[PDB]
Amino acid sequence: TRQFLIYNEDHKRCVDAVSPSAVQTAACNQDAESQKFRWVSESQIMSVAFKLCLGVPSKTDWVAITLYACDSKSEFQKWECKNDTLLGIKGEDLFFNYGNRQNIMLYKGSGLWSRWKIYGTTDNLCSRGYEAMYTLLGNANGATCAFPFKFENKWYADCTSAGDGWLWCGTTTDYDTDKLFGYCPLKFEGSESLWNKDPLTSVSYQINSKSALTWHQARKSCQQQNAELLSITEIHEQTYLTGLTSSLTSGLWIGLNSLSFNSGWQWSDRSPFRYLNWLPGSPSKSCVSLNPGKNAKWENLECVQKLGYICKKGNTHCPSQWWPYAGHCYKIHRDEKKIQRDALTTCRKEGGDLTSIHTIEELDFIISQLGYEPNDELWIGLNDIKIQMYFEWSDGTPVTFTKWLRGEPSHENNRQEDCVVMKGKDGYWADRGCEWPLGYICKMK
Repeated sequence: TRQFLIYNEDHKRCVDAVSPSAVQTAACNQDAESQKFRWVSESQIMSVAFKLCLGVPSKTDWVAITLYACDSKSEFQKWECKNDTLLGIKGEDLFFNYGNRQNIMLYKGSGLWSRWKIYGTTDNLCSRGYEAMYTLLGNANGATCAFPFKFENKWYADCTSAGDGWLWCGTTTDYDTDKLFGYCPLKFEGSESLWNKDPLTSVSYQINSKSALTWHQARKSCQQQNAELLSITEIHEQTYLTGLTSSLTSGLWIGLNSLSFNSGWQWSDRSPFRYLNWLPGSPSKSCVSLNPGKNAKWENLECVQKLGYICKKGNTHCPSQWWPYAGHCYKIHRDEKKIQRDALTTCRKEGGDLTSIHTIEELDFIISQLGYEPNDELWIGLNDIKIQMYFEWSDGTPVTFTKWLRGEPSHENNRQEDCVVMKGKDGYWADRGCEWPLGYICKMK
């Protein structure tokens, strides 16, 4: 809910807008539209009944707070929460005050008459707060809703079904002039028809090809829909997404990025990066685009490019020299360096396997308790021997966690099979060819 009632505990009364020149108080009534308010920017509180913003004529003491036409550049319409429930103008020690019983006033006192809460709760007004709502479909290419907006010479404060029940908004204040609109990312009858569902996995995908947002704007649009940018974690998922996007050509943002400075490629939804499908030549630009014109393969671009995007909604005894953690025994070998398959065999001769890693806590145990050194480079069990570009663990356990080094995974089109190693001060992983003599990390039950 975006609409709240401004409440003062001490008087047990609520702000009520009577006219554009009168903002009084009255007995609280949630069924009275004149008492409902809403944020429309980082700093502006707007009346729902009148579609006018609360403001002041000057930043001076004891002036009347009345309703002004909303202006995102007006210093006199910007409100911020101070201390806790203190509400005051931006940049001054002047406060939203209950006023003399003989209209709401801007006053210098910070007493109980200047502390306001959202009716029905115990949180300040800034708790609801304004979040930009990126639009879906429409002609505005995913631009943000503009509140308030004018449609057929009426003012609208929230998303409307005015003019099937689909909720929409104008992305500029005068929709009657600019004719720019989009649909709101809210639940309504028919909202789920914006999502395409994979019958097999029950995961829903939303393809927003008409839009043109930056990578970060795209990430916000999915997250405000209780989703996240597309992560492609398995061969079936890529196959389905190739089918959905066969009839498209323009690039679409997906969640694969390398924006974290100490680590490499990762999905924004923290899914494991175990399936690769780069376009020939990539990765040569820290954000990844899916190119539906080239069979839905991936290429990395500058994160400020304006593209479409895809959202995704859904999901106690150890031998000698072996050390325990979480019901398993681990050991690092450095004596005789072996290639990956010879190391795989030696772990199995010893009763275990090349190590799998499923949680970050398990990764931390290896780099700090097993004698691991920062200059090391050790085999682990992740590999794509069977299917190129699809990493699996040699012990058959699921890949639920990946921590790639900066600049990793590297060059997969330079070789025919990829084994991965553990190297660096953080124990992050890097893939490489398998015919290299190296140390290795074994793990057993």
